[PDB]
Amino acid sequence: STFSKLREQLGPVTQEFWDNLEKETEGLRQEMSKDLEEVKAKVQPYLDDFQKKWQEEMELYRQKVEPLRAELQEGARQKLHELQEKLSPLGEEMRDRARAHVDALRTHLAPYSDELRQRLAARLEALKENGGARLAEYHAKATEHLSTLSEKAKPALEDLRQGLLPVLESFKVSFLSALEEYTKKLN
Amino acid sequence: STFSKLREQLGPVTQEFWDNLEKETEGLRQEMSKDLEEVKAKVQPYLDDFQKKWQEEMELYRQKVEPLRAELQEGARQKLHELQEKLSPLGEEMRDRARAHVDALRTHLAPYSDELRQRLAARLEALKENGGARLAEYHAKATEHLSTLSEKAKPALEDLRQGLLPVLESFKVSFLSALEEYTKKLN
Ligand SMILES: CCCCCCCC/C=C\CCCCCCCC(=O)OC[C@H](COP(=O)(O)OC[C@H](N)C(=O)O)OC(=O)CCCCCCC/C=C\CCCCCCCC
Ligand SMILES: CCCCCCCC/C=C\CCCCCCCC(=O)OC[C@H](COP(=O)(O)OC[C@H](N)C(=O)O)OC(=O)CCCCCCC/C=C\CCCCCCCC
Ligand SMILES: CCCCCCCC/C=C\CCCCCCCC(=O)OC[C@H](COP(=O)(O)OCC[N+](C)(C)C)OC(=O)CC
Ligand SMILES: CCCCCCCC/C=C\CCCCCCCC(=O)OC[C@H](COP(=O)(O)OCC[N+](C)(C)C)OC(=O)CC
Ligand SMILES: CCCCCCCC/C=C\CCCCCCCC(=O)OC[C@H](COP(=O)(O)OCC[N+](C)(C)C)OC(=O)CC
Ligand SMILES: CCCCCCCC/C=C\CCCCCCCC(=O)OC[C@H](COP(=O)(O)OCC[N+](C)(C)C)OC(=O)CC
Ligand SMILES: CCCCCCCC/C=C\CCCCCCCC(=O)OC[C@H](COP(=O)(O)OCC[N+](C)(C)C)OC(=O)CC
Ligand SMILES: CCCCCCCC/C=C\CCCCCCCC(=O)OC[C@H](COP(=O)(O)OCC[N+](C)(C)C)OC(=O)CC
Ligand SMILES: CCCCCCCC/C=C\CCCCCCCC(=O)OC[C@H](COP(=O)(O)OCC[N+](C)(C)C)OC(=O)CC
Ligand SMILES: CCCCCCCC/C=C\CCCCCCCC(=O)OC[C@H](COP(=O)(O)OCC[N+](C)(C)C)OC(=O)CC
Ligand SMILES: CCCCCCCC/C=C\CCCCCCCC(=O)OC[C@H](COP(=O)(O)OCC[N+](C)(C)C)OC(=O)CC
Ligand SMILES: CCCCCCCC/C=C\CCCCCCCC(=O)OC[C@H](COP(=O)(O)OCC[N+](C)(C)C)OC(=O)CC
Ligand SMILES: CCCCCCCC/C=C\CCCCCCCC(=O)OC[C@H](COP(=O)(O)OCC[N+](C)(C)C)OC(=O)CC
Ligand SMILES: CCCCCCCC/C=C\CCCCCCCC(=O)OC[C@H](COP(=O)(O)OCC[N+](C)(C)C)OC(=O)CC
Ligand SMILES: CCCCCCCC/C=C\CCCCCCCC(=O)OC[C@H](COP(=O)(O)OCC[N+](C)(C)C)OC(=O)CC
Repeated sequence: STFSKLREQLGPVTQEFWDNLEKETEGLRQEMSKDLEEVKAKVQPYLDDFQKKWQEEMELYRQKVEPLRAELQEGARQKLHELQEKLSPLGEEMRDRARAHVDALRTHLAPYSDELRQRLAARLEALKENGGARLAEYHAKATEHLSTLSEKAKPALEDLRQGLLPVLESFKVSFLSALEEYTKKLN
Repeated sequence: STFSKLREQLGPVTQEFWDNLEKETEGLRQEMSKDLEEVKAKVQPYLDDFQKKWQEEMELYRQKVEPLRAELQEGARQKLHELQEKLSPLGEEMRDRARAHVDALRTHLAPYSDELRQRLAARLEALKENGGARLAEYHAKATEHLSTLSEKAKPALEDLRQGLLPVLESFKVSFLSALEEYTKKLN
């Protein structure tokens, strides 16, 4: 705690020194910023005037392109309205024919699909009956060759625990005194 | 280990029974699948025939409108050129005016970018001459603080280590000794 008290004492001394030193440079820097600020406002009017001139030219062009925009808009509009009228009848026709085809397709496969799913249903059911027999037998044997393990694993773990306790207990006691023996040095 | 051996002993026995049983079901499932697939091969043709019908229809329809779109596209190809010719002239008019604007814009900043460099250097030179003297004091006083920083840092650590080793070395002994005992029981 010696260094802590000394460091806090030496600091304030140079603290004021560096403060005044930085303050001096700060003051000088402000002068530089002040002159620079003035220059910024000096060229401002010149940049403003030039900008106004630019705007005038751009607005003039906006007015010139206004009528042309309307004309080109009409020319483009007149193109689609002519084409759409010649493409609609063809599309309208084929759409109905396609739609009707899908419906007929579904109706055609309906009876075929119905019989297939019906025949397969019985097939799967017959197979299930046989499988269930063998399945049941396997289930009963599965549990028989399962419970036997844990039944002898649990008691063995308890016995093991009882044999480690004595050694651990004595070790814990030494750990306590050892731990606190370190705290004294740290603190 | 005997517990797990008992599990492995009757393992393959049960597996062999179930595996052979499942193999028997395989042949049954195979026969069922073959008899099902045989019928599915009859349903397919009826779908293909229907699909192939509409396919040819669409093929002919598509061919019918083939040159029809060409007539429309041809007009679009020409109308395209028309709109371009009526818009280009105006763009060119402003294009020349744009380049003329750049000429003035460049010459308007050219001299400033030079004087800006002059003022910048003058400011830096003056600042350097001023701060150059304080930079030395900043370092001089900083080093003095550094000496009072890393002085009693190392010596204190050496003393701390000496008052720990004789206690830690003895702790490892008890730890390692107990380890061997636990291993014996666990193994
Ligand atoms: C250089 C880069 C540009 C400037 C960066 C710093 C800008 C200012 C900000 C912090 C400065 C450092 C501040 C360090 C802690 C200072 C703590 C202190 O002394 O407080 C008392 C006074 C006043 O402080 P405040 O201005 O914070 O006012 C506090 C008051 N309660 C309120 O908020 O109303 O102090 C003062 O008036 C002047 C103190 C001068 C200390 C020495 C001077 C400290 C100034 C700069 C260096 C600080 C670190 C020095 C060591 C490392 C570098 C060598
Ligand atoms: C049970 C399912 C989950 C655990 C599965 C563990 C599978 C084995 C994995 C590691 C054990 C071996 C770990 C390495 C042991 C040291 C190496 C050894 O001696 O291997 C002996 C032989 C031959 O070699 P490996 O099989 O080990 O393979 C090559 C070997 N590792 C090498 O280095 O080349 O393999 C064997 O004897 C089989 C040993 C295991 C028998 C089954 C051991 C099974 C586990 C426990 C049984 C004993 C305890 C029973 C009571 C408690 C039950 C929870
Ligand atoms: C580089 C290796 C250094 C090894 C030694 C330790 C570091 C020494 C270096 C600098 C030390 C600076 C002082 C550190 C604390 C010294 C003891 C001390 O003052 O205790 C007391 C100090 C009181 O601080 P405050 O007056 O701000 O109180 C704030 C409110 N609470 C927190 C007190 C409730 O505690 C602190 O300042 C920390 C919050
Ligand atoms: C020059 C070498 C020796 C060290 C010199 C000082 C180095 C810088 C010290 C601290 C960093 C901040 C410096 C600038 C602010 C100083 C004042 C300050 O608020 O410090 C931070 C704090 C202030 O505590 P106060 O109770 O005064 O509250 C002030 C208002 N605020 C900050 C709470 C909003 O105190 C500390 O954090 C402990 C150090
Ligand atoms: C060639 C590279 C360098 C180019 C430098 C160009 C010139 C730069 C000079 C100054 C920077 C711009 C200054 C004008 C915008 C300031 C924006 C800003 O954040 O103001 C922040 C703050 C605003 O303060 P107030 O809202 O109270 O009113 C303005 C300041 N006065 C008039 C009250 C003092 O400033 C101050 O308080 C005083 C410093
Ligand atoms: C590396 C450079 C990056 C920046 C490039 C573009 C620099 C600016 C472009 C050209 C420089 C000259 C610009 C001239 C017009 C400036 C317009 C401007 O900002 O007014 C800024 C400000 C605007 O408010 P006023 O109070 O003026 O008027 C009312 C508000 N309205 C209507 C103007 C939105 O007015 C001032 O601050 C007074 C000086
Ligand atoms: C790959 C695309 C190539 C396109 C090239 C440029 C094509 C230019 C064609 C048209 C330009 C846009 C015209 C937008 C208005 C169309 C108005 C119109 O269609 O009147 C004809 C009819 C009814 O139109 P309405 O005015 O009653 O309703 C739509 C328009 N309003 C009302 C919302 C403004 O609609 C049709 O016959 C289309 C099924
Ligand atoms: C070998 C390939 C196996 C994978 C592809 C199988 C393709 C279809 C052929 C055979 C599969 C088995 C068909 C027979 C058993 C069907 C079992 C089943 O869950 O029926 C499910 C369901 C049963 O009928 P519903 O849910 O309609 O009930 C009656 C109607 N209401 C009361 C619900 C309104 O029918 C369907 O969901 C049709 C999809
Ligand atoms: C390699 C030979 C051993 C193979 C064992 C695995 C294969 C077993 C063969 C067929 C059956 C597999 C599915 C059933 C396995 C479990 C059978 C059994 O009764 O376990 C025992 C028990 C059964 O419980 P429940 O079926 O009455 O259900 C109760 C509610 N919860 C838990 C289902 C939400 O469950 C447990 O004790 C917890 C694990
Ligand atoms: C390598 C270990 C593999 C462990 C799983 C395969 C071997 C064990 C399988 C089956 C064991 C069958 C014989 C079990 C004899 C001991 C039975 C026993 O003590 O039950 C003890 C206890 C009984 O609890 P409850 O009957 O009130 O059931 C409550 C609902 N739950 C928790 C069962 C979902 O349940 C447990 O302690 C474990 C959750
Ligand atoms: C690697 C060099 C040798 C390190 C040997 C370490 C021997 C002890 C092992 C772990 C403890 C490390 C403590 C590190 C911080 C020491 C200073 C410290 O924080 O004291 C205090 C710290 C926390 O516990 P405290 O009791 O102080 O605070 C909470 C309880 N009360 C106070 C609210 C009632 O103590 C520890 O965290 C454990 C000692
Ligand atoms: C939007 C769906 C309309 C459905 C009803 C109409 C279906 C028939 C209409 C078009 C089908 C494709 C016709 C293909 C033969 C005519 C192609 C043709 O125009 O050659 C004339 C001309 C040039 O054809 P190119 O083959 O040289 O194309 C340019 C080169 N690259 C890009 C092909 C490498 O066409 C054009 O310049 C573009 C309009
Ligand atoms: C309202 C009408 C405008 C909107 C609807 C347009 C419908 C037609 C759309 C695309 C196809 C027709 C595009 C316009 C007619 C093009 C006629 C033509 O020159 O074919 C051939 C032409 C060959 O082009 P090159 O690759 O040899 O390059 C020539 C030089 N430049 C242009 C690259 C500088 O193809 C093209 O230039 C690509 C467009
Ligand atoms: C509301 C308005 C909506 C849009 C309306 C658009 C109306 C016009 C339609 C499409 C716009 C693009 C038309 C492009 C036609 C291109 C015709 C063409 O290049 O012939 C070829 C001719 C020479 O091509 P070169 O490759 O030798 O030179 C130009 C390209 N390089 C060389 C500079 C890379 O083109 C020129 O000489 C241009 C100076
Ligand atoms: C944050 C404001 C308060 C603190 C301001 C501290 C200003 C710098 C401190 C002292 C002025 C610079 C002294 C440079 C020589 C002493 C060592 C040193 O500083 O190394 C840091 C730095 C570079 O030093 P050198 O380029 O000499 O490199 C090492 C020497 N050899 C290998 C190049 C031969 O210093 C500077 O860049 C000068 C600004």
